[PDB]
Amino acid sequence: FDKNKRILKKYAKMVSKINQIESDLRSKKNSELIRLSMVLKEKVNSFEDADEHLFEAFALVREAARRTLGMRPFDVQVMGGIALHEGKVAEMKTGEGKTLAATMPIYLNALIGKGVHLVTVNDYLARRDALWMGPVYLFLGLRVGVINSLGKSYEVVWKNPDLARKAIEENWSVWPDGFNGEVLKEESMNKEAVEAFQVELKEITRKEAYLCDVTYGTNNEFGFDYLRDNLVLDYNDKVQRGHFYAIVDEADSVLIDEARTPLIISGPSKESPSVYRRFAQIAKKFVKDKDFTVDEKARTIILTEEGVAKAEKIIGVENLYDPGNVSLLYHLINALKALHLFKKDVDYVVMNGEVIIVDEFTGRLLPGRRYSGGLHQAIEAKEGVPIKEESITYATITFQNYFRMYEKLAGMTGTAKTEESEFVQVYGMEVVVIPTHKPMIRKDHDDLVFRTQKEKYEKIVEEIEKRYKKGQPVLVGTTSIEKSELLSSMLKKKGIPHQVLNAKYHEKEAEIVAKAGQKGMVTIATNMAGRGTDIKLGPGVAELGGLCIIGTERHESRRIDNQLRGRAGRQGDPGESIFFLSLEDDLLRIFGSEQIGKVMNILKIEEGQPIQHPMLSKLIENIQKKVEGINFSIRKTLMEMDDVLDKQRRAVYSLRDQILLEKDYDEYLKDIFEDVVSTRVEEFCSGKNWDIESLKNSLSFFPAGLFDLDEKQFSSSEELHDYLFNRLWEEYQRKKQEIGEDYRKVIRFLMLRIIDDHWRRYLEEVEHVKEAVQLRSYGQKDPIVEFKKETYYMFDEMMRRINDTIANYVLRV
Ligand SMILES: Nc1ncnc2c1ncn2[C@@H]1O[C@H](COP(=O)(O)OP(=O)(O)O)[C@@H](O)[C@H]1O
Ligand SMILES: [Mg+2]
Repeated sequence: FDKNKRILKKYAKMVSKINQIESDLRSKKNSELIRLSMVLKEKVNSFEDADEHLFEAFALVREAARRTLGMRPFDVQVMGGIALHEGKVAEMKTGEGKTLAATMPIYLNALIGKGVHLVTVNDYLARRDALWMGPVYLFLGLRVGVINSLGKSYEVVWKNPDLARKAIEENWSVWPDGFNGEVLKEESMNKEAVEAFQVELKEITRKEAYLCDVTYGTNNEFGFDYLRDNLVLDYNDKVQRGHFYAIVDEADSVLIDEARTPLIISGPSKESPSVYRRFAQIAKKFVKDKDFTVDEKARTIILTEEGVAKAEKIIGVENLYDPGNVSLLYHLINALKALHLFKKDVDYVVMNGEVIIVDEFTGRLLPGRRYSGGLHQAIEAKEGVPIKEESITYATITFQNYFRMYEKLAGMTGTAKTEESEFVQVYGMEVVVIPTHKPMIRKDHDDLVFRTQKEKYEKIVEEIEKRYKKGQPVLVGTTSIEKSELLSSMLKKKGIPHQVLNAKYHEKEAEIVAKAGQKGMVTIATNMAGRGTDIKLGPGVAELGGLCIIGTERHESRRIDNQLRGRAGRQGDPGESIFFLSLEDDLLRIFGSEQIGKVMNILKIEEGQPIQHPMLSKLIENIQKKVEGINFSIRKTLMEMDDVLDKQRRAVYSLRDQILLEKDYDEYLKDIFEDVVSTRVEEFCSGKNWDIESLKNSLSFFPAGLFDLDEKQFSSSEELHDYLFNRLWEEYQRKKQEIGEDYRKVIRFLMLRIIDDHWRRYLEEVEHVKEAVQLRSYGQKDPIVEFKKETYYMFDEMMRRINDTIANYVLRV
């Protein structure tokens, strides 16, 4: 059946019922309305409870909006609101009222007391939307938070707290009593009340911005907060309170487009080359097999008791294995290993002062990149010259995997339907195409395809001239600054005044509004500049045919084109739209230039002119649609792999969180201590095996001696396990005794260190394998199976190394 019809049919009924309420509430006094919000706040405490009072809630919001901003939400805006509350992507054409529309569901689900996240694309839109919708929220007793870069969090407050109360106390409104239109007039609204409900920004802390009933921010910042939140050493330095309900504004932009590059926290090379080189020779003095042992089984180097001492005396620090000197320790291992374990031409080469190697000879030209963990820098230090800046990665996550954390996800755009597949396969969200408020009368012309770019751009500038002379305003869309700068040359060599836009949003939206709509105004916008800022038509301009959209080229995704296009018709406004193409454009270059090119020659054309026909326009659509196909498939494979990683990341973070919150590590240590002994017992001394020389060889990292193994009188493997563990756990207790109660903290710190360390090194390593599988999977274990299985082995090793590193640190300190 038709989902969009059934769903919509239901919404209609609902919106209808919300209308009957209005007559009950429009009569109420400002204090009565606030009292109702209070009753609702205590009545609505879960999702079940939210749908119960959704009628009352949505209606109340409407009124507060009619009295607070002068805007009375349209039926459609109430429709979209519901589609948000239901965890779907409400497709509402641009200039429809999404901002306001979102206010109703936001308010409703915000009464649960777990917070509500509104994500946009940038700072402006985050800050702007807040201040713009703030009064309504404040009026109903909600605290509105806002999160921007760099270290910026604010709280929308009344501009004149005293003045707002007069307006509530007394029954002030912006919308005069008795007006019964769908739209108030800027000319006729009680300025006494507009000025009363003015809102401004108040600098607050990050943590607090989230403790607000709702939180407005950028997709970037919400995610960054989460990653940072997993770099803490105190569960109290977190600035988030879980992930409850998030409405993603500009869904297609955040959840698909901005979402293809994974969110990263990159830093700079911590240590200096001076120290590497200083360790490059500190490492030439450690006598192999005395101060340490290498068992590249392969492949690690592990010190002995003579080596910990040399270094300690040498460095010289009281304790090598202590919380402060781990950097030192760590540095020593890289330098000690580099030349004692990578040799020379096995398989790296120093040619031209650059080290490069292997890869089993496909060939050694992996330049390709440097080794993980700062080992590479250690090699150059060894070879003589010279060390290069490295960039460490502390945390990563993709947007898909992030917004997936939220209990209820929701989004809204004017461009969602064409990509329903994606919202459903990635975020599990349906698209509900909300009808427009007023009829949509914008004339979308068939595309103009030219032979050559020169001809494309030359005939584009004729259009600008031709429409400018007429008085009709023009918004020209480009895809690079390069292309925007070029147009600007052309335009001014024929003396045509105009505005160019790219990326400083607070300012650009400022003119985008006055500029596109106002008579005889030309504006060039790069990459959807002035996004989200509504363009109102100027006086006399509607008769001219309204704003005229020019696409300098079609994008690889019809979405992006419909984003520029939707900018013109508006609320049944008149507007025009045309896309220029050339057989040399990338999209065309990618597909059908020649198939088109020939039809061009065959027909009476081409004169230096363009070919235009519905069937061609339609052809471009299919071709452009097919180019999206191949992308999404490609992209989805990457996604699957990203997910495979994400699952590990969760386990780690979830653990990190527990370590953060555990005051007693008695049980956790037992789990580590046992896994330390169990694995070494089950492989060396079990089934057909009873090799001990090798057992204590593997456990040699610990301080000799818990090494009282040579008095061997083991009857069975269970005795050995239980025993090995004993001397381990006894030591732990013997050590709980002296450090006293400051020990829980010391451990905690060490655990986080080790786990972060290994996590960051793991990720670096994993990347190589990601690419390894990607390129070499052909032809072809579904790349995921290779990756899932290979990534597994690696993670399993990481857990082993973490345990040994943890078990070993708590005992030596
Ligand atoms: N309910 C309403 N009543 C009157 N005007 C509205 C209403 N909703 C939106 N507008 C007008 O539309 C413009 C805002 O559109 P916007 O909410 O930014 O669209 P979208 O959210 O689809 O991008 C504003 O200039 C505002 O004057
Ligand atoms: Mg918007």
